[PDB]
Amino acid sequence: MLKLQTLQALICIEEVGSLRAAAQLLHLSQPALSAAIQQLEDELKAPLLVRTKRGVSLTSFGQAFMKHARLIVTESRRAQEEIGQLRGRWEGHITFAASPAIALAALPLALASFAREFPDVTVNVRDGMYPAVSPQLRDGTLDFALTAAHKHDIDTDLEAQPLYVSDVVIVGQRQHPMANATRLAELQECRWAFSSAPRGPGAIIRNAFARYGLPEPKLGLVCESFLALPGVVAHSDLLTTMPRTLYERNAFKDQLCSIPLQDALPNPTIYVLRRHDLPVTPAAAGLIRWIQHHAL
Amino acid sequence: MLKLQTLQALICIEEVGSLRAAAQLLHLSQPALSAAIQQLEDELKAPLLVRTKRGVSLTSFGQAFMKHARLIVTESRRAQEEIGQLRGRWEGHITFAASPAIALAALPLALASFAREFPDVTVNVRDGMYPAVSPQLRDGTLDFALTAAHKHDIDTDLEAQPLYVSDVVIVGQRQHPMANATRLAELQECRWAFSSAPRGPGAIIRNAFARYGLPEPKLGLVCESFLALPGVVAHSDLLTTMPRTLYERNAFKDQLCSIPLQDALPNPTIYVLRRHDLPVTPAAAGLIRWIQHHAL
Amino acid sequence: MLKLQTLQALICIEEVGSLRAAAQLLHLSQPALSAAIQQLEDELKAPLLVRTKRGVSLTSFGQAFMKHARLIVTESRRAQEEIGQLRGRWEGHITFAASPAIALAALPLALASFAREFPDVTVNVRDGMYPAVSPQLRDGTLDFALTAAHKHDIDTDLEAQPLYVSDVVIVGQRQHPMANATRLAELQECRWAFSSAPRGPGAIIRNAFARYGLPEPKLGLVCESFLALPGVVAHSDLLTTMPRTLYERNAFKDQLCSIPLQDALPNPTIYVLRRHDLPVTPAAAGLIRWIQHHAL
Amino acid sequence: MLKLQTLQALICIEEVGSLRAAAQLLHLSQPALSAAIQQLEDELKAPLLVRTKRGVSLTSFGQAFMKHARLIVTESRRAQEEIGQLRGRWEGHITFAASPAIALAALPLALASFAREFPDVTVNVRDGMYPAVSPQLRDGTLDFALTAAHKHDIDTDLEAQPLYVSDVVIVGQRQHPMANATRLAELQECRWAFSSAPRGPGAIIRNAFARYGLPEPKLGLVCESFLALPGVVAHSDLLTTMPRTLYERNAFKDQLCSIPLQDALPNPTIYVLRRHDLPVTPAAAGLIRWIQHHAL
Repeated sequence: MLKLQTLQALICIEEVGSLRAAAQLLHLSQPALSAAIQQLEDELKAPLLVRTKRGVSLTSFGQAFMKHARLIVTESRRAQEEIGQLRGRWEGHITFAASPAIALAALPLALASFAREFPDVTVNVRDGMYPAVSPQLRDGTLDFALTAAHKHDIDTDLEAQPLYVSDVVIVGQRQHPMANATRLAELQECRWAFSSAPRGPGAIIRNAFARYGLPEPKLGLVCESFLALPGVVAHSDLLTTMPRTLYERNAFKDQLCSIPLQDALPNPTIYVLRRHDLPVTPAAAGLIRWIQHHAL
Repeated sequence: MLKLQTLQALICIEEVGSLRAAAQLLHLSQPALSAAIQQLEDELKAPLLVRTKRGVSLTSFGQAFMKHARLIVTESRRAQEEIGQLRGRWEGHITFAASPAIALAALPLALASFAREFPDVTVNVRDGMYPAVSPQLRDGTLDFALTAAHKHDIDTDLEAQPLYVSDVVIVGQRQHPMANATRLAELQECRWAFSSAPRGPGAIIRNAFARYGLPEPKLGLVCESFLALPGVVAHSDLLTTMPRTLYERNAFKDQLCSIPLQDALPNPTIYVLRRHDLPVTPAAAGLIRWIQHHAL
Repeated sequence: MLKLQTLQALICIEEVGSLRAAAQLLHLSQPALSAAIQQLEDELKAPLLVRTKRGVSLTSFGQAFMKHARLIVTESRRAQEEIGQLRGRWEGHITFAASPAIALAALPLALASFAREFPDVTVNVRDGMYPAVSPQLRDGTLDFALTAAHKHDIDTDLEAQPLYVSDVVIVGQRQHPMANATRLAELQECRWAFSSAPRGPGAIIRNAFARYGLPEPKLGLVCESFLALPGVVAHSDLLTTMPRTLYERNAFKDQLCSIPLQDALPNPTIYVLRRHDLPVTPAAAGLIRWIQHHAL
Repeated sequence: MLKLQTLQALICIEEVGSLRAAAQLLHLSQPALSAAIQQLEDELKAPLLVRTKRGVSLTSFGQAFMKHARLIVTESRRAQEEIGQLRGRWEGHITFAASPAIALAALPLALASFAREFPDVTVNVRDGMYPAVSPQLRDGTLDFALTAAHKHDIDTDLEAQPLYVSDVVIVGQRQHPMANATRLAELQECRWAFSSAPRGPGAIIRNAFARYGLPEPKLGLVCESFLALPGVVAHSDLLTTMPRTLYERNAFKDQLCSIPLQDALPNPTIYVLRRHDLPVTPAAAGLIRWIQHHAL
């Protein structure tokens, strides 16, 4: 039978890549760690680790086991944190990912509100997009993701609650040749910075060109970073699509202009995504409430 | 106690309404299970159970906790199932390479013994020599190789475990003019069938000629096939070198004579070679044990 | 010479029946080609050509030799075709990662200059930090990364070339109570947004607190997103550390003030990182040159 | 334009894995070799080599180029050798592969006869089977292969001249339970050592079971080595198929018995296989003649 402390030890080993390095972190004897790991291996009757030049690495069995180890350990921690919260001890951890429209508008206000109500909960926020986030939702390392997705696509073990309907605009430098264009067809020969989307880089402009009877848009470059995107566009003749929120809130506003198109563009829905069968901690539910409040 | 036993018991308690009945059903000590649940309640700082006239029920805390307990119990079973599935597939194939001395004496007896012990393993055996086998050992297409090598020349990527100290014999046709020779110098003008060796065709006789202060041996032909070698020699005036096992076990024994020089030839060490980083199946371990048993 | 010119000429001679006509057709010097064929015949110790009233024909030796000449000429063309095909595909994509200080100041000007010089290269740029980028650098999915690192900590597998010596600034909202602080000790009780760094979230401020003899800094939240960071800080009382470039170039400049301590903070070195064993395309080399040009 | 000496240098570099090690062999300055290689790379505008810990390795471009380099170099050598032979200077190299029936019966007599007629030609013989031999026929490193094949299957750029029609027998240990069987159906439950065949291991017994209306034969093990096969069978209850020539000529004859089946088994045709467009050297043609003579 598995022992929880050993699972945690294995996760630590994986994080740092050495038995000696892990033992230091866990305040344990360099052989004592091995005893525990060997116990888990002896019983599973499968090797979890292999000695490498750089320390240890997970075997195939170890890699497969890790997703289960992580969910077990993180669920055990969430169980404890939830119980504390139900007694009004508002301490625990919430780890979540957010998309650009949320991160730039709703999130600063929501985190401030959440922190006033639950001052002792530790929140970890990162960038993230569906489907990249899915494995971290499944192994319990990410508690939820606030991301665009297509309703029908989403894997069956995930739950998706609608959060915000975003607005897509097409943006170029202020003095762009096509700055005064009003129809998507007028942009056919332009070069594009393909920005990130659930269906892959450039999916929104590709699908818009498609529906309007146009050929494939000309790829200028792929820019997966929304942080870099506005500056890249500002200093070139590349066009891009971005959430209107990003168009309004970036460092290069004075150098950028949205194209005043009279062809309609899509409005991607942003969802709160989670692994459905995991019980939401009271603290996480509270943060989600504040995010919803500010996303309207 | 083990937390998973306690959690499984708690699930059973919810179902049957009695700690004592759940202990009996699960074959756990009643006082042990009682103490284990108490210890858990102390750690959680809340009771999971409340006594009724009926037996016991979950508290509000216990109902919250049980959602996590069920996830954890299910996850442990899923982990064990997945590992069982992966281990089951692992615990069915071996592919390896073997040199002639191993292939002719050790392997046949070893394979028969092995197959009695591991009736469900498919073995794939081929000829192989180092360093030819190296890229195949490294890419993982060959699990191990049983071959001569020079300790100091073996790739750092590879583990090497000694298996057999072999003999090299010089062989010619039964009536060879030099059949009675005592010294290597007496053969210095003979023509040679250069046979396969770790350092290249004819390396053994070339290196022996060199150490004994002789010129390069005269090349008659290169015969990399040990299958072909005894017959080629039986029907020519060429001398060759071969493992003593091949000399003892070939189809042309009546037509060949070794030349027992008083000048010593090397005794190549046959090793078990494989990638050190790569985990070894029980069956592969068992086969190597059987090969070792029959290589003495 | 050139033997391939001579062989191509010999092929032509067989076709047109004249050394002189073949030289004219191929734009070779007639006396040069004559001398080259003579030299070849001397090396081969046989004539390739015999004179006729018509012009020349191949000898028996020339007919044998020509079978090889045709194979060699065809093989050289096949080699050139294959290399052309492989080179053509290469002379076309770059994928790399960049840290915020690079992404915001150097990259936009560098990409514009690069694209003028290398109009047919597709560039794929993403956010990335060391050591996160390491497994992607090593498996070859990322060509290079432009990121902060500590010289002594970089994987032996990687080459590291200094690019920019960056500044770290402590930042809070415009009206922060500690905006006028002079010493790090004055901030020891503030709450921090732990930002991303090579040694982990908040490593810079944790290590600064440690060196200045202070306790651990108080964790307010972890914000791994540099896109989100300036706004999160603008709408809270948290302090953070960020590259000076990000402080100068973000959407919340009017709402933020750096705190210019008299206690020095580190100046992280931004490196070009990549696998040392792995060949670099001309375009990748050119892009790195442009990035270097704009990173001073 | 390519230079022949440099191709040879590159092949040598590939053989030994170091610039320094190659330079020694070619009697050249350690930088002089680099000059020549760099010349080839500079012009191809593609890197052929990469510095590794163990020396140099071929790039993707280098690996692709090698097959062409080898054909060019070996064809240039065959061109020269042929011209010498056409002048009655019978000097050169022949490298070829042979199957077990040929190697054990025809080959010892043919090589002896060939050596009497052409004493100064260097012959290199190895094991080999179609289709494994095909790439070595195509790149000119193997001059011909004497191997079973199915007429209709053979790749169009290869030539196949019939050499011998072999006989397949089914063999077991002398006291095998089924030693006295006369019908293939009686063997249905036996376990088989799958021996090598053009269509893959065990193809002959699988195809015989199929045609006789039987289920798949039971795989006992795969033994790709005809050298090992007879001993493996002799010391187990495995049945196998082998050429009758091998049944008659192996080290374990007294311990083996052919099963006296009255169901007909196939008779595989052994061919001389070559790359058709390569001109056969006079010396190779002479060896092929002697092999044909003894294979009747």
